[PDB]
Amino acid sequence: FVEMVDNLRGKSGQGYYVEMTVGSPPQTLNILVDTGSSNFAVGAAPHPFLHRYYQRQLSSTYRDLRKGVYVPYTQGKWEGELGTDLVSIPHGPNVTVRANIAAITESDKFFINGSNWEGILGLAYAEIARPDDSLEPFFDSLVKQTHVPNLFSLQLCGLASVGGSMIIGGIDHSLYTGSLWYTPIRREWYYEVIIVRVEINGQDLKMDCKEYNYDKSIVDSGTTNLRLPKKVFEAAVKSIKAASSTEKFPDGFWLGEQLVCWQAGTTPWNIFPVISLYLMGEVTNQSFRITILPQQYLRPVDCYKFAISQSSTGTVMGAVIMEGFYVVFDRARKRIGFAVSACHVHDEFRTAAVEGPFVTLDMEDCGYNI
Ligand SMILES: Cc1cccnc1-c1ccc2nc(N)c(C[C@@H](C)C(=O)NCCC(C)(C)C)cc2c1
Repeated sequence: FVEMVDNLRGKSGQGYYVEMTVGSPPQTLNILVDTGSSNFAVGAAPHPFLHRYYQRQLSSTYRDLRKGVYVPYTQGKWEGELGTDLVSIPHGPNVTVRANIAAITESDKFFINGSNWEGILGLAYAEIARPDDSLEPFFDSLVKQTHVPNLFSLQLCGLASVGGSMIIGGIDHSLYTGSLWYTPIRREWYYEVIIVRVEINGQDLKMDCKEYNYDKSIVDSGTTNLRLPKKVFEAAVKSIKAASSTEKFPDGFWLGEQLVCWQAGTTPWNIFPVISLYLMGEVTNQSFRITILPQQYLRPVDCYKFAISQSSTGTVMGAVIMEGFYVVFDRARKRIGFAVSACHVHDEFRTAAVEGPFVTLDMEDCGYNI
């Protein structure tokens, strides 16, 4: 899938985007790739932050659905007008599909001042689409209307410019080393998975595994951090604090309130521990583990920011996790594959890893239910 390698760009902390076209004639836009939402939404008005925007008056293939959509968030909103139009991905498969598009006509704290993207591509499932699950997401339209296989994969390589690959309809085996290991998609809404054990430098946190997935755990290209449920975060920080105690840092650093700096090329990587998440495997009583380095969770802003944070919406495996691995969203088989990424950032002593099989009992008890 050589045509698709290196089709993602971004700025550190501003997300990864892919080039798309909308309308006839085609209008080029940069679009955030977001596996934690399910709407395709593009700027359609001259917001001063935007390089460009969708001009529906210029598209002969635009169809109005005569319906509004309002999407609030914890901080901010976007609102817009629903339609369909022809959509393509220049460095993607050689197809064009009629997709739902939310034309964003009012927003708050959505667009980023200085960013180079103008819309968002929600790759998750219809259940979490707005206004409701009747609004077919882009990828569902792509699969229904073409012969593109029902899978995509992401290699996110971690303002400094970032890059990566979104392989639509397949897997590029050059982007990873070792084998892929698969964890089930527990339910098709977010890309929900189940974490069954957590270790800091090989030391088990020893929490009830239900805590790790309270109230869900998800794989999310739209989130920068590794977000953890509050109880798990405090246990995790307590352990990471202890593991790196040969140097002391202000309390505020662990809470993301401040940076920590060293002289150029003398960051003490080795004093910081690795973080392992064991995921539910394909077989009964079988798990595997993925392991990340401080190079993943200490993010440059040589000064760095702590990129693990507490959450009330569950564990969110964002870029901190994803930049370690090639991640396969195998929708056809309701599973997510992880392999060591050929592009991940590491040092001479440690590398990110994916290892198995391990024996883990009572994994079904780790999932949260109402
Ligand atoms: C909708 C919105 C308005 C203003 C600012 N941000 C957003 C927004 C857009 C896409 C997002 N995509 C994400 N993956 C996330 C994190 C994720 C765990 C999450 O909360 N997903 C639900 C996203 C939503 C369905 C658009 C509300 C947050 C998002 C927030």
